[PDB]
Amino acid sequence: SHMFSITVRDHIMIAHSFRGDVFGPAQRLHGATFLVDATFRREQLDEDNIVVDIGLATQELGAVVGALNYRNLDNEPDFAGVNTSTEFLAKVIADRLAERVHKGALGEGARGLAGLTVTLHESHVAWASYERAL
Amino acid sequence: SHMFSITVRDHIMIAHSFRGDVFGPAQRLHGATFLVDATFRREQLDEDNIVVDIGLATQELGAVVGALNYRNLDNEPDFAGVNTSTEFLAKVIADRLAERVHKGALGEGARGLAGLTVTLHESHVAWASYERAL
Amino acid sequence: GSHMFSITVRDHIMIAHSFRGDVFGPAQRLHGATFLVDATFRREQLDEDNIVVDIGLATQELGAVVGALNYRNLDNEPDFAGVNTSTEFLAKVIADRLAERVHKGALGEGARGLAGLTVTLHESHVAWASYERAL
Amino acid sequence: SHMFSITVRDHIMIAHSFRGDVFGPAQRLHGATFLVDATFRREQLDEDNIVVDIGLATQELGAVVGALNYRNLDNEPDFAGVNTSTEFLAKVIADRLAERVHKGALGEGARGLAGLTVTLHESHVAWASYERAL
Amino acid sequence: SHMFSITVRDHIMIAHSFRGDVFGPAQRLHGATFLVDATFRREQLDEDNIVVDIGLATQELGAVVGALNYRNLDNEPDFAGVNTSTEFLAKVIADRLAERVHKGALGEGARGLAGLTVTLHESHVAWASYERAL
Amino acid sequence: GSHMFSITVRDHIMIAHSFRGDVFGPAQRLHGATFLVDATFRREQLDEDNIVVDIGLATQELGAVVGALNYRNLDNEPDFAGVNTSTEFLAKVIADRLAERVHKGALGEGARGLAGLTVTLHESHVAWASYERAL
Ligand SMILES: [Cl-]
Ligand SMILES: [Cl-]
Ligand SMILES: [Cl-]
Ligand code: NA
Ligand code: NA
Repeated sequence: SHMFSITVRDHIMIAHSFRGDVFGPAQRLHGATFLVDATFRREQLDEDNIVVDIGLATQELGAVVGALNYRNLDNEPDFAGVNTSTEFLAKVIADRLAERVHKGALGEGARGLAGLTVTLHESHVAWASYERAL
Repeated sequence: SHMFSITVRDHIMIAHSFRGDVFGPAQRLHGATFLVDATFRREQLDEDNIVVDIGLATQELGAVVGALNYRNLDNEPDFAGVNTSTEFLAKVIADRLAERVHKGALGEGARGLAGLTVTLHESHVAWASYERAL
Repeated sequence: GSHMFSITVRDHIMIAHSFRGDVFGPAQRLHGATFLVDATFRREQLDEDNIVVDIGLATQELGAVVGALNYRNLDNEPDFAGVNTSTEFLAKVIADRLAERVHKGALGEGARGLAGLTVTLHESHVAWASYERAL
Repeated sequence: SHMFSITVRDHIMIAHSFRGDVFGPAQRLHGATFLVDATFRREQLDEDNIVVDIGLATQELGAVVGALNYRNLDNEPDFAGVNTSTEFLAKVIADRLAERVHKGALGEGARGLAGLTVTLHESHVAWASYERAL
Repeated sequence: SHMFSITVRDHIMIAHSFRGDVFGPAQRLHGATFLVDATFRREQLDEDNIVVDIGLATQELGAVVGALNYRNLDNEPDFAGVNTSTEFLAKVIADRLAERVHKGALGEGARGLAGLTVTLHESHVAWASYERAL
Repeated sequence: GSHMFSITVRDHIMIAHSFRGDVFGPAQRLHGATFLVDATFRREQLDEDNIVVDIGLATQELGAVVGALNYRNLDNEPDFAGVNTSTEFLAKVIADRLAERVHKGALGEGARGLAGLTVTLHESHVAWASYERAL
């Protein structure tokens, strides 16, 4: 079998705290920079010979993460009572991107994408990902 | 199940332009430095306890991308009329590497490889890949 | 499948070794390497704390695994007697040892629900290797 | 004596060729991706406790490199007869940034900057820089 | 003349907000992961043929940034009413390391250092530094 | 104090060594490292080709310098007997050898106009050292 992909990178800077003794000092209100990498995959190149319009990909990724950027996530109703771990946020961003694909925001071609992955890098030594089908 | 891999990195520096409104300013003649990462995978290590002869892997990758380096791909006969997107080129390189694996250029042990992936990095914020079986 | 979560943590080791076989050229001489060691843990559903694995335990257990290898000439390590300690070989060694720790509960009871592990070793800016397995 | 700085990163993708036997295969029309890092330095923080309006910094870097991006520099009258080496282009961008600072485009406070450095990365294995006082 | 240096990297994860129009959305409480690189310089290697005891360098850097880690800096008494910009924090960390050097915490040999630079990376596209003599 | 141009090229080596002195802890044992080797050449004015230095000659000569060090146990080298081959020490070794080659004309006659060089060795993702000198 075979598969093509493209990945584009953005980033966000947020505040949050975690619930649970397991988190140790991360129970305190702190924050992070996450590099946000969105990978789009598909089995065959589209009629422009690409996986997805990078302009739309970067735009739409920007639209998704723009709603999270420069925020204290502990105050965000969408996340009330939920630990906003790096892996959780990877899924949040993946799902919001997936909805934009389904809505045609990445072009009619992007309806033929097979899946996507969102990877968040919280430091030089830790990163998390969420992969899903489309 | 399980899988071993190794990856080696080379790079090329090219010019190209794209055909299609989708591309915006990339319709203009421009260029790219592509970091080219070739990943070779197999289920069991060979008789030397490796995935592939790394010297032959770098040699053969060097030979493949050497045909593209320092060129304007718009004027390359192999790509006449075709958009040489990052993802398209990743397949071109992967298939050329596979051809060399099947001709024995990466050693007889390389015929045991399960597959390969080629990843091209266009910048610090965009990259593409193609995966295939061997 | 439908989806997969993962987290990766990075450590590093600095070792000496040499290889057997003419295929290796100058690497037949005793030399060394810095390996960046990335351990990736993957699972289908987040645990009750909303994470893939307790990061504190993941880094501790990865630290303990690679600490046994660090600052050593692997050519004189009994565990690797007669074997080429290639980057890809070492990735499996580290992966398998991490797995053993997962299976003894050392990364938390939740870690028993992990789907798999990948270990990637980076020997330089231009060569890296990996091993992927199920748990 | 002490010094503060901040650095912001952008990138361009261009085509060019070089004149002279010294350049070997780079005498052919090809191209490159340059990561462009602009460093602004000052001896004392301004009244907002910063080196420079980072927003204006990232915007102004964007403006400057925007005039170069997605172009064959061989066709740019500004560079007629001149080798557009990585080090030369670092100077071009530094000089254009300097003029923007003088004109007030990075804010009145940016005239208190001591100097700047522009670094262009043409690959994972080569980069060039130009440093100048303001 | 000539100069030796060594650099060690640590990181912290913090929350903060800024005061001032210039900051735009960064006036909201957010956060950052800062990669913290401490550079120690000297003219001649010490008796062990090094710039500084790297164990003590990392230990002392660890102690300095450990007092900042996992905190909302807006609520830290040390920074009350002050914008905790990347560049300002670089100086805070440099000065705290200098104090430790002068009390002998990096070894008696470290009293021979010429200077320090601390660089904080807020993302893949923005970083700041502060340089001082010892 | 007006301005300065520079170019940097990257190579790497993979070596074994040990350190002498209790200060070094486990690094007193024979181990190894991958050093990414960055050579920076600086000058005030571009040459007649509009460059800092012939990049082909810079990479060739850096490659020649590091090649003499590569895939070796540096503990065995007579020139380094009695000397801890720390990252910072090796940066100067490489810088001094590059300087010799500049001064012999091996990087082109233009390179005689260089103001200086810096060599930076990266031993891991979290430690690096440099040596800066005039030419
Ligand atoms: Cl939760
Ligand atoms: Cl096409
Ligand atoms: Cl302030
Ligand atoms: Na709390
Ligand atoms: Na579909």
